[PDB]
Amino acid sequence: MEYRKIQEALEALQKGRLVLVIDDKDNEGDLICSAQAATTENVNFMATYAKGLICMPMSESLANQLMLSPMVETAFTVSIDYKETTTGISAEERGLTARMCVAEDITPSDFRRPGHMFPLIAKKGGVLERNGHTEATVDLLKLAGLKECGLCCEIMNHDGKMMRTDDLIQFSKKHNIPLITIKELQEYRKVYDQL
Amino acid sequence: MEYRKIQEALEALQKGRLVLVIDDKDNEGDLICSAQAATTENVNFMATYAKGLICMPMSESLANQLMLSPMVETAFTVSIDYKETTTGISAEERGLTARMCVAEDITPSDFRRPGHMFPLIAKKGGVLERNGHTEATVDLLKLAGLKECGLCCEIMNHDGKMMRTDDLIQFSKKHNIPLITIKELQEYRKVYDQL
Repeated sequence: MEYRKIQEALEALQKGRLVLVIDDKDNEGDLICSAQAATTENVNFMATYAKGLICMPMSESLANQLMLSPMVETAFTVSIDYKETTTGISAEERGLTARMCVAEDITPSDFRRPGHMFPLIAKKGGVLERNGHTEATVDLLKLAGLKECGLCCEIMNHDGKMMRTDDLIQFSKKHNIPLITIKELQEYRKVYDQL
Repeated sequence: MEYRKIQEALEALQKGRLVLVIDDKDNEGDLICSAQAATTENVNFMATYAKGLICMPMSESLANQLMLSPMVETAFTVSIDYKETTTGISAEERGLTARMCVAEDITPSDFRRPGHMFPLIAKKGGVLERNGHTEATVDLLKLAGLKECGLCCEIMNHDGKMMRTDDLIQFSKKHNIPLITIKELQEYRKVYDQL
């Protein structure tokens, strides 16, 4: 609970794996991972076991590097497919679109717009500004030391409604992904990483 | 094959059920259904067994009724969530966003933009213009007599790559959804429903 399995989200993110970020009681749980570790098998795992919309929380700075506009004049930009993908729709090609976003120097026109991966721009003060799943993704990758770009997909339960708190802890102990709630990483950034 | 289980796609669409439209050999298979019959259980079935991006092929006329703009200045408009949904993300609330698109007289500002359902505008000559899964959805609902708005979601195979032709016929005989290929409904509209 508040102390302190933040370290263990961190280390799962830096090893290329998934973290379950639970919106900290309303409530909603999202899988996340770094865009660096958006493998085919991490994207197919969202897409088979979470089943919401797979999106990509990213810093404004990366969004501006990619020249990504807000879709209209949750901070969704226009969508994107890396230009070597063909349909852009499989877990494998969504994964390569994600990983090509954190490529060391890539240019806006290596992505087609619209496409199949959905960047979401995080508020600059992260969860101490807006206590969204976009900003909890970005703030874990930034405290892991990773590029501020990730994936995040909401978990639905079996019948197509959002999976609730005990479903979620059960799923986390079943697939062995580390669990974190947004309220916890807020307390953590109040004391160890303030505004 | 070319003759003639078009009738059986039709009748599955008019009974509220799903049709598997196979891109007619390159190749890609999409579940579809009418927006009239976008129930929670039809959207969760895409979202658990097809797993691509669930989108909504629609006629330009409906898109203009909704005042939907092309997302940048596959014909994706800005996305949408019907305004009574809260997160808009569950199968149930994606389903109600879909069904509220075919409501008898609904107004653009009953949808938030951006959101979680993705209209795709069909070419006016349908698959005899552009031989997409957008235009095969629209043309089946229009030959079923239904409003020209549907859902359509690409099927991925178990490992996150697009499910190929014999996977698809196997899946169709396993869940008992009627199968149609785009080449077949082209021949059908050349002879029974030309431009």
